[PDB]
Amino acid sequence: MEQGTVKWFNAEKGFGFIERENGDDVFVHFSAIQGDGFKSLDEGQAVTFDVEEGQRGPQAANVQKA
Repeated sequence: MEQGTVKWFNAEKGFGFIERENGDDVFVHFSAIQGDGFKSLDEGQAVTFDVEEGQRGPQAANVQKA
């Protein structure tokens, strides 16, 4: 059950940070978020994501709306 809260969204970058339970900001990508309607993450909103491996950080892929 991979739940996370949107910390802050780098709209001008096309990326964002979603907290893991230990505060570990997971790095989400524009092509990882389901940009249905709008391509942004509501800061403070809780969602789910399919976290993948990443050499330079946890890859927040396949973002599912809670």
